[PDB]
Amino acid sequence: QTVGQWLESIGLPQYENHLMANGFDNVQFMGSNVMEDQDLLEIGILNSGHRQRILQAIQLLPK
Repeated sequence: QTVGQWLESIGLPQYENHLMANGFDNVQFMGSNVMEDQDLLEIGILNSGHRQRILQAIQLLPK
């Protein structure tokens, strides 16, 4: 689906708008295209735990 449940799945809401704000969409494509810490920062993901979770979140998305 669209970016949301993915964030909710990792239990990290409020990152959807963030992704959108960063023009980030298609978590899959992202998880299959963009994998980096800075990117988490790009979207404004501060909390490293969240960043790590998001990093793991994209990793969770099939390659």
